[PDB]
Amino acid sequence: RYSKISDNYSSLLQVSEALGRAGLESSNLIVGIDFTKSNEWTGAKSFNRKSLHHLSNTPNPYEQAITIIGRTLAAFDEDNLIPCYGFGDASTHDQDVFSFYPEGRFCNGFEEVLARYREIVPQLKLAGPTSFAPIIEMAMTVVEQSSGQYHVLVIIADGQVTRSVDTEHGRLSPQEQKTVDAIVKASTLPLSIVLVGVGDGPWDMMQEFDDNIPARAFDNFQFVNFTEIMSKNKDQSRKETEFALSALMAIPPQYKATIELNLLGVRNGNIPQRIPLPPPV
Ligand SMILES: [Mg+2]
Ligand code: NA
Repeated sequence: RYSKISDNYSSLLQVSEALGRAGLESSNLIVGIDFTKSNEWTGAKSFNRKSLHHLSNTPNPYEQAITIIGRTLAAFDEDNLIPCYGFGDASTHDQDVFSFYPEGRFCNGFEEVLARYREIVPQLKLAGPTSFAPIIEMAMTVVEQSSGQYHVLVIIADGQVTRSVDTEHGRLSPQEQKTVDAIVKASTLPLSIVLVGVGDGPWDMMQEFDDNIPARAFDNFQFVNFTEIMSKNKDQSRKETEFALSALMAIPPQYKATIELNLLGVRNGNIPQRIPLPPPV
């Protein structure tokens, strides 16, 4: 499906213009980066046995994903300010996020996101386990504080939410329970959630994850497998557009939904204010 579309897009500019014609207007970007220790070994097949956070003169999957999503959504960003958070390191585990800059200062453009990412990475202690509840809750807080302006949260992660040891008897882990609850609660806000999977995974349980999310007023969640798309044997510029479209083509209908539901521009009033920890640097 997305492959059939992207075959006719030669640049990210074309993808951006398409999102514009599909109804996307002023749109804000929030980025959450997975800093769990698993990043050390999930690059086995996908990244030459290097850490997914390994820095060099070639961008790692995080930098690549940021660049592609950043370039595509930049035209819709009126203030060009991108709240950025890390999670899954030793300072946050599955309980918190930390802001890329002290006092929660937003990054100025995706270029600064990239630069500041490279500054922070070598000073982190990677940990775990994996939950997306703190980063989704942080996004909720930002949306509410902005008085209900539309946001797209892009989570870039190298694993699914941590499962229960007793998952085979139908039990959810706290990480799963709180993450699913956050996804549902987020649908009461003008917020779209995109989970970008990098590394080896496994990612084969995501469609079933998606299928089991409880009923929401609109479908506010998308998973996209960066690795699978960028591993294809086809043109590089064409892999980029396919990724951008796969990650973002559902955003304009979601945006339209936040308008039809009258979520846009209003404060919900039931959003706990999550505080981001300082960057542990
Ligand atoms: Mg991980
Ligand atoms: Na913005």
